[PDB]
Amino acid sequence: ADTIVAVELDTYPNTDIGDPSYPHIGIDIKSVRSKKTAKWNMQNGKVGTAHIIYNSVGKRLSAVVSYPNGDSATVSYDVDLDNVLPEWVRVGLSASTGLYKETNTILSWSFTSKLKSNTNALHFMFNQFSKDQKDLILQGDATTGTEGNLRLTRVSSNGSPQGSSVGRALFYAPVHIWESSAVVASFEATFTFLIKSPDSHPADGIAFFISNIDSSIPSGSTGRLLGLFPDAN
Amino acid sequence: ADTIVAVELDTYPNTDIGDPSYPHIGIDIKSVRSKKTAKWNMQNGKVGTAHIIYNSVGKRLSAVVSYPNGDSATVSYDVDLDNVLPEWVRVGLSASTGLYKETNTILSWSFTSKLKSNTNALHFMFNQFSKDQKDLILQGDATTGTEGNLRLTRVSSNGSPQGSSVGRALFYAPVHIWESSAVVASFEATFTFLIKSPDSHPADGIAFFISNIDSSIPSGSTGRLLGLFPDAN
Amino acid sequence: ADTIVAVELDTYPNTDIGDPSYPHIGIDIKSVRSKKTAKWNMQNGKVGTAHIIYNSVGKRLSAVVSYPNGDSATVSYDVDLDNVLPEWVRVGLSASTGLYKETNTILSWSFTSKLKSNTNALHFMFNQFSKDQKDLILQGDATTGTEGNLRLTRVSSNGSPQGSSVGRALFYAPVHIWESSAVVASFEATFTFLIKSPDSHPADGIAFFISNIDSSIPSGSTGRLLGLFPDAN
Amino acid sequence: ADTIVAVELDTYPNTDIGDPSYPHIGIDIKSVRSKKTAKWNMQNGKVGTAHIIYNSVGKRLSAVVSYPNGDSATVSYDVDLDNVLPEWVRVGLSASTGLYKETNTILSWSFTSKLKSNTNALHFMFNQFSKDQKDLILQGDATTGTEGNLRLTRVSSNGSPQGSSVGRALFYAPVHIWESSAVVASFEATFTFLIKSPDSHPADGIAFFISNIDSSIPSGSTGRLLGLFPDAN
Ligand SMILES: OC[C@H]1O[C@@H](O)[C@H](O)[C@@H]1O
Ligand SMILES: OC[C@H]1O[C@@H](O)[C@H](O)[C@@H]1O
Ligand SMILES: OC[C@H]1O[C@@H](O)[C@H](O)[C@@H]1O
Ligand SMILES: OC[C@H]1O[C@@H](O)[C@H](O)[C@@H]1O
Ligand SMILES: [Ca+2]
Ligand SMILES: [Ca+2]
Ligand SMILES: [Ca+2]
Ligand SMILES: [Ca+2]
Ligand SMILES: [Mn+2]
Ligand SMILES: [Mn+2]
Ligand SMILES: [Mn+2]
Ligand SMILES: [Mn+2]
Repeated sequence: ADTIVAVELDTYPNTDIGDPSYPHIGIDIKSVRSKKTAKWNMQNGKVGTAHIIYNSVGKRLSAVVSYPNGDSATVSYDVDLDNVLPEWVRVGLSASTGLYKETNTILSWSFTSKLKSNTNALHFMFNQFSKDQKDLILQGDATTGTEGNLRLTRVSSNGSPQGSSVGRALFYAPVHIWESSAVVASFEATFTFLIKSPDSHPADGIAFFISNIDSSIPSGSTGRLLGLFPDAN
Repeated sequence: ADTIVAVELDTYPNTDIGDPSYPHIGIDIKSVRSKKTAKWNMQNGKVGTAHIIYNSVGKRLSAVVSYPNGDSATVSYDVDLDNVLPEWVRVGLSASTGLYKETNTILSWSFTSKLKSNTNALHFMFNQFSKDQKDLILQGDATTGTEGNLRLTRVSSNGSPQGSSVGRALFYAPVHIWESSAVVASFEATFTFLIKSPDSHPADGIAFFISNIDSSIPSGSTGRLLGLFPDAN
Repeated sequence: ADTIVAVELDTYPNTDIGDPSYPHIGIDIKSVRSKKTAKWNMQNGKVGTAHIIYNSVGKRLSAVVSYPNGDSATVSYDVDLDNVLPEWVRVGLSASTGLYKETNTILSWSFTSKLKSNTNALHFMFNQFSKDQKDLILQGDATTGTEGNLRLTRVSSNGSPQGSSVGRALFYAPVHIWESSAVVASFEATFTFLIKSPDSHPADGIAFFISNIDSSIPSGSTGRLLGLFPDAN
Repeated sequence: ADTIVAVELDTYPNTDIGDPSYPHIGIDIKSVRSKKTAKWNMQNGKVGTAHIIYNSVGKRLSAVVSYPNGDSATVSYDVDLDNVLPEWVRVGLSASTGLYKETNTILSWSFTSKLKSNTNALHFMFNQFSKDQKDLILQGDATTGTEGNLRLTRVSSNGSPQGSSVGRALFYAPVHIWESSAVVASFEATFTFLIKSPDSHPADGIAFFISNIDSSIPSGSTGRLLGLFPDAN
């Protein structure tokens, strides 16, 4: 039912559903089988940053994920998002653990959407999330804590990522991400994250996603479905 | 019930409830009887611009309303808004006609809210409103048209401001307008408007306002209550 | 000597040096023979808008030029600008008339450059230029007038574009347009222009360009060299 | 000769020239004897943040300096800066040691200037300074290092603040800080700093300042003159 576009930070290779056999970042257009991926060295316990960039001129959706040591992974995909997304969307962040697990801590998240004609703009920046974050819609296991973080997946009292968890935070306001009369419709989103695991292998990752506004966590979408898709089609 | 802070562009002098005997801009803190006003020459049928500026450092809320010929009216009031507003608010625009009437056309509206610590930010800009504006909450008579305008009060098919009308548009997302740990909590809001009247005297004006998030149009708040207050206390 | 990257709004087809046989927008990398162009219907006497967008992730430089009736022309080119431009640049606007002529009036110009690490940012917006614009470097025939415009090419007292004219306005501050440790280095530039001609055919166009900081108008670079190149190589 | 407006972070009480007998932040209008000050607990070796905020509506210039533990000091002064500053200015940061000394390390500096009519804007952000910072004008002892810092006063190879030092960094581009037709002319500037001393008492402080564009370090303006004034008048 939901239309999803997403950038996934995919920590766990689900080879039987498309993933490459490494941790990877992915552009996902209406399917968890990414249209495009890049090998990504997730750095356990380090604070990472994702940048997602799209404009309707170049019609190239790009993401880059880096860490402070400067290793960074980048992915791009040429796609006309006007053809994919409804005019109004919500934007958000999504995370999963499955059998294997990890902290899916967002430390900051920012987003800018513009429509420039022949301008409407939405921008939010969160560098600190709060306990009762009234412009965020939390779903599933996502919590904002007093440590100023967005914890997208269940952590246990004593600091531990719980498995089978799925959580999302959508910004409260619909965003008008395209308008057929706009000459430029662009969006940028940036988030920093801390994936930490003690697990044999971390899983399952974090995605920034854009969806129809009424979007919600799909049924059994934990683990490899990254809280975005009802299935692996 | 609602806590209101507002800048009013008050086209019609309701002297029996505080107004001065001229059209005026006003800062309103929890009462339609402005704490501070300035004589304002509303220019009939011309596009005007309001700017509202507040920061928690100076703790001075200011507005200036100007037109293109450069006549402008300005008002300031020293007030600690942390003491007035709940932490989370909605922001919006409100308009009224009563016995006398006017177009209450908003052509653009922009808003920036920041919390800077020892940053969270929301910014929206509308330069064009659309028929189905999913990040706006319209109340009462407010409509967004295909002419890209926000028509806060009922206009009649043939271009005429109807009386007894009250309408508001709140931005969809709550805004976090103060946070006791922020060192600067500031907001700016800007809107352009076109008040046009054929009436013996225009009424009643436009306000930018900030309220509790669940705020709605008070009972019988048309005319001089500018769609903000249940009474004239 | 100068390294140029530019988006040209090329009103006059110089077929013997690469142009297509129509008015065109072009991406120019170190040569006036554009790497990529798109047919552009210049609308005589109408206010146009150019948007130039680049980020080091997608590594796609794009421009779109539109007018209010919504006709718009778009061009994109995949290029790694880190390989082309020195780290510090100036940004600007350039215009030419030759044998044929036109007003090369810039009504507004804005620019945003960011370096985001694993942020530095410059943004300027001019919606009104002034007589003595101390953050602009004017070259050749470019003048800022009291009408708030940037007139890149000589106009005659009585409203007429003079021929053989070349003029540029560079923003005063060097911009740091790439930094090998930045994970995103992006820039956007936007300008509105009014090309007006009574001439048999308008010429020669407007470019937004990025150059080494000490860049100046090349010798005899009027007409088809758009004030950017010493020759047509 | 120079016209200065400044916010001083004054670490050393020069009581014989106006200072209070504590470390203080100060608003300085054309004189080092601040028009207004507030006791400021400089936290030795900690990273501090200054915010300076002015708009021509409220006509209140404010600064707040805080540290991470949240102690913050605030100062405001009602002043019409149109009456004080020339239309075009440069903006910058200034520091001094005298007999007593301190590191005057700027870790980031940002500035936004707007003119809104009846908009021109300049914004720069430096979160990382570089060795050869081509949009900064360094004066006296100010150096940008490879550690990404702006070191306004001489530090010695082995980490030590040298005395008698004075250094400033002005942004390269003049800023148009007022325009008599603007209805709002506002500016915000933000900088983080690290003042560290081993000295019996730290001195002399950091100022953000705005000056005529050709401004330079006054003769013998080390120590208590904070690199802004030729004398203590
Ligand atoms: O449901 C099995 C899935 O759970 C994840 O945590 C594992 O890594 C695997 O993708
Ligand atoms: O209800 C009477 C009120 O209606 C307004 O339109 C008049 O100007 C007056 O304030
Ligand atoms: O120098 C000849 C050139 O001058 C331009 O104005 C003409 O259109 C042609 O490109
Ligand atoms: O020149 C004497 C001054 O030098 C400063 O470092 C001292 O604190 C005092 O203000
Ligand atoms: Ca996977
Ligand atoms: Ca009234
Ligand atoms: Ca040509
Ligand atoms: Ca002192
Ligand atoms: Mn995947
Ligand atoms: Mn009133
Ligand atoms: Mn060409
Ligand atoms: Mn002092």
